[PDB]
Amino acid sequence: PAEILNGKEISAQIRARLKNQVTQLKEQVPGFTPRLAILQVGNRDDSNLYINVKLKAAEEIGIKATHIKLPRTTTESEVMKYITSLNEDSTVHGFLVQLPLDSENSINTEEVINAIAPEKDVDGLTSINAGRLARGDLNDCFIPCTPKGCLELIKETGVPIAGRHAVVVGRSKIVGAPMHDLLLWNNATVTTCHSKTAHLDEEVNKGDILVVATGQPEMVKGEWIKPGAIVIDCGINYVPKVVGDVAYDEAKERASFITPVPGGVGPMTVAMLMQSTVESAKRFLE
Amino acid sequence: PAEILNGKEISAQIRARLKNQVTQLKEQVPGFTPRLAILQVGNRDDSNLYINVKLKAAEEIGIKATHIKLPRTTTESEVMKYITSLNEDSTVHGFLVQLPLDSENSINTEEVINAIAPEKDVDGLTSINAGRLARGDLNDCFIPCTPKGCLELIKETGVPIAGRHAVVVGRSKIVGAPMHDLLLWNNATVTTCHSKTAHLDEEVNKGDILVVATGQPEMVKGEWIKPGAIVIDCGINYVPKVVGDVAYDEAKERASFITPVPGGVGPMTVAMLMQSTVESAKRFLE
Ligand SMILES: NC(=O)c1ccc[n+]([C@@H]2O[C@H](COP(=O)([O-])OP(=O)(O)OC[C@H]3O[C@@H](n4cnc5c(N)ncnc54)[C@H](OP(=O)(O)O)[C@@H]3O)[C@@H](O)[C@H]2O)c1
Ligand SMILES: NC(=O)c1ccc[n+]([C@@H]2O[C@H](COP(=O)([O-])OP(=O)(O)OC[C@H]3O[C@@H](n4cnc5c(N)ncnc54)[C@H](OP(=O)(O)O)[C@@H]3O)[C@@H](O)[C@H]2O)c1
Ligand SMILES: Nc1nc(N)c(NC(=O)Nc2ccc(C(=O)N[C@@H](CCc3nnn[nH]3)C(=O)O)cc2)c(=O)[nH]1
Ligand SMILES: Nc1nc(N)c(NC(=O)Nc2ccc(C(=O)N[C@@H](CCc3nnn[nH]3)C(=O)O)cc2)c(=O)[nH]1
Repeated sequence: PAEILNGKEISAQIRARLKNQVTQLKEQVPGFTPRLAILQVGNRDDSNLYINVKLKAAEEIGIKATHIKLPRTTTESEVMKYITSLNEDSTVHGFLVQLPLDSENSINTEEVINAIAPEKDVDGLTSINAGRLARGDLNDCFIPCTPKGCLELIKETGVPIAGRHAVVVGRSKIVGAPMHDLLLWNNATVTTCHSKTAHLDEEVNKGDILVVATGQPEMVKGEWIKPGAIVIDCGINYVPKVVGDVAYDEAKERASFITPVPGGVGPMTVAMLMQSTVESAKRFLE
Repeated sequence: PAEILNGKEISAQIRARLKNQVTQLKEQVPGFTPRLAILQVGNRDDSNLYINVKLKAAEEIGIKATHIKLPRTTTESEVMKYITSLNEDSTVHGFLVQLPLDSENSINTEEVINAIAPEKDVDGLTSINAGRLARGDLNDCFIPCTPKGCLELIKETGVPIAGRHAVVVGRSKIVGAPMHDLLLWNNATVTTCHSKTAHLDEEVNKGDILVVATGQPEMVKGEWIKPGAIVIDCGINYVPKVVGDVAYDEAKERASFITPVPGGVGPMTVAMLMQSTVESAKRFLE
């Protein structure tokens, strides 16, 4: 059986570090506090939960997080006006738009996200930030929070990444595609799979490192895992309880390290958002 | 043995269609013509060679191509002046900076590259354009010219890309990394290899599609190629004569299709730049 990677516990460590960092930065600079804005469109249930988990994490740490909930009937132009105000508000060190936008109207997500000024783009979702990470300019961009969390879980095994074959299953903007970029510039040999991949099972079996972000509940079977592999499960799936994208019970039999769901990637996602907001708060001072 | 993908003959088809496309624009909109500008730093022999190749092709087509050559001793502040002038020059539709800069002063390539207006970045080197491509927003960006030209070559086989396993060897900003993105959003399963990649012979042996962009003369041996593979060699290596990054003889015995070196990717890169130039000039009329 595989050692469980304890995200709920690993993240506690990070949030305690960040809180101390924020208190130092308030003693060192009086009246100053990191400020975060989360913009939501519509009223999705799951967006409400993740937004509010982020609100909690910002409160435990010392970050000032504001939440703006727009109606499902809002227009693209209305959303831009908010982005516009946030860009120029020199007190806001970072904001994000929780995705997907739940509007009855037709709104260009890419247009909205790309209007975020890259210095405040703590979610790493602008083309600008994505283009730097996609070309290995890793020390001047914000890296998407879920991939940041995943790398950290990988490093906690002690297993060096360089030279290992990583499989990433999923190519989403927020997770799968930046996760491939992060592993590549960490000198893994990376294979990216998706819904047109044939013989997925055999591709998954080459993975020394395996990151699954498909949103298909327990679709990746344990037999597919390479014996001794590091498995990272980004799935959060609500079924008849919460399951990940990997059939956890059989995968823990062949993995050497595995992430449970819940309590794995998800808390680490939240923590890395907090880290990026402290970083952009610092970068403002300097 | 393998059909040869003839870069000479294929690039000549596209240039002529570009040419007649230009001629009809000039009849439709009297006086107008597409203008390209190439900026060079230093006096590298090879960059002189390739820039002149682009000048000749633009001449055949009806693209007015200016070449500006700055000395090795120029400062980053000097290059910045010229880039800003090209950005602001309304009769220039696209311009590129031939890489790598050749300078005694240590000049920040990424600072220089990213000042180019993205609407004129016909080489697809701005971070804005790298991130649109890396995330699948393929309708608003200039794809880099060499990957464009491998993609055109692979399409000449008539064998669909979706579903096949593609192995990209190399992760450079100009070829390797953007080739992965192109193949990925044409729905291949893509493995990207580099120098910390172990057992390259075996990662290669997975390629239904194999693109090699190492600059390591004939380092991919023919014996590693999967039988029936489509082989694309981006190499140009001067040795005891020009050779590619693949062992051509043995590889030809196993591939279904293969690019000769020279006469393969090289003329396709030039033709793609001209196609990108004509497209940015079209977008300017409107
Ligand atoms: N976004 C959120 O709010 C959120 C929150 C918590 C957890 N997550 C988790 O994060 C992960 C991904 O984020 P997302 O929801 O933004 O992604 P998404 O848009 O739902 O895309 C899922 C990815 O998985 C691929 N996929 C679907 N079925 C597949 C199959 N049978 N075989 C292989 N690949 C398949 C899709 O491939 P194609 O590209 O070919 O369609 C796609 O690239 C999921 O595990 C999800 O549960 C997301
Ligand atoms: N750039 C030009 O003007 C030009 C002109 C003519 C032809 N070309 C050809 O086009 C390609 C372009 O290369 P570039 O100059 O753009 O980039 P580059 O800086 O030469 O990088 C070459 C890439 O190949 C990888 N590589 C090197 N040795 C390797 C090995 N033994 N095993 C696996 N991977 C290895 C390197 O991996 P790391 O990232 O780990 O180093 C790197 O990513 C080359 O094939 C070159 O001959 C380029
Ligand atoms: N812009 C933008 N848009 C997005 N959609 C995202 N993604 C995102 O926010 N993901 C996300 C995933 C997990 C969790 C979390 O807290 N997981 C806990 C408890 C789960 C649980 N479920 N039921 N009870 N508990 C656990 O997995 O352990 C929080 C947020 C983004 O990052 N940026
Ligand atoms: N910004 C920027 N910077 C860059 N460095 C590049 N790269 C680039 O331009 N590469 C390049 C390589 C080959 C050729 C070509 O024409 N090849 C012919 C003849 C070659 C030959 N002639 N004599 N010996 N070999 C052939 O190989 O058949 C054309 C362009 C870029 O695209 N953009």
